[PDB]
Amino acid sequence: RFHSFSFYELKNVTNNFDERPISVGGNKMGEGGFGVVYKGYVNNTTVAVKKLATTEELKQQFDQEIKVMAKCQHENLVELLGFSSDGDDLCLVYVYMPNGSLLDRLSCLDGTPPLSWHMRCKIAQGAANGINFLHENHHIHRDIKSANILLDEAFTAKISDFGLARASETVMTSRIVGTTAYMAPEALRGEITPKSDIYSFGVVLLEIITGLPAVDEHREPQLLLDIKEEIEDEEKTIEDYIDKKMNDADSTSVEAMYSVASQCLHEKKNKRPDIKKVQQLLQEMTA
Ligand SMILES: CC(C)N1CCC(c2cc(NC(=O)c3cnn4cccnc34)n(-c3ccc(C4CC4)cc3F)n2)CC1
Repeated sequence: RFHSFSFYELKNVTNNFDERPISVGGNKMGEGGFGVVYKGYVNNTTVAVKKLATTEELKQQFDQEIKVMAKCQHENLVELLGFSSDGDDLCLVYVYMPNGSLLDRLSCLDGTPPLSWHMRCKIAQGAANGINFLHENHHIHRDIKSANILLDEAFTAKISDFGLARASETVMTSRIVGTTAYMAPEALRGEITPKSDIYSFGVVLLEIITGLPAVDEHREPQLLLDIKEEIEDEEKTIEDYIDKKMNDADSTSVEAMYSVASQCLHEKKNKRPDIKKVQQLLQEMTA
């Protein structure tokens, strides 16, 4: 590999790390991946500059991201162009993702139009191809969530944030990391397994179908994953949950996606399907 950018070049392209949103004329794009993501124009290309943002742990999150990215190059993974360590903050430089994150697009943040079911199927498929790639290369993401699934100019799914990623090639840890609302029961307990990434992708699929965030304090249920139980203990059905902000979603394909999410969300890690099966089931859904 990557370019080694100076902290000062990245200051100039990001207009001295402007915390102002894009709408007002600033450079801040969003925060939530152990830092703030800014917009910039480096080497004649539009870039995304992640300014990180224990201090020891955060430096290891930086070093792992570059480590994973160096080995891992796929069309469903975000492309890291370079980095900065020389200055007062740790910066990561990526190819700009014009359609931001899946989370933001499912909530229509900034007035973007709702994603069609057709686009939603392509995103689900692409994200599974990116997880498959990581799993085939003995990497466990540890933080699969819609905020970490980025979208390009063609709405191609691009997995990002490999700062918490772990190589294999079942282990345990004292430092439990990830997003609570997406995490597998064993992962919340300290277990490091690719089966936990499958569970997290199951929550993502429920966000795709429903357009609902994994967690909402002002909602019943507060956690999206509880809906699997509401549907099973026939209080409600999947149709009562389908995102109303779509006009092309047929029940057959939606039920087919829920079937995959349901299988992914099995509480027994050993009973969950592997990524290649998830990928296979998602391909059969379209075609
Ligand atoms: C059409 C308009 C309304 N769009 C234009 C695109 C804009 C946008 C662009 C980006 N982000 C990127 O372009 C991006 C590229 N690689 N990368 C790796 C990690 C994180 N972010 C990125 N984010 C973005 C910024 C922060 C995060 C972090 C999870 C918070 C995720 C993101 F996708 N938001 C959002 C507004």
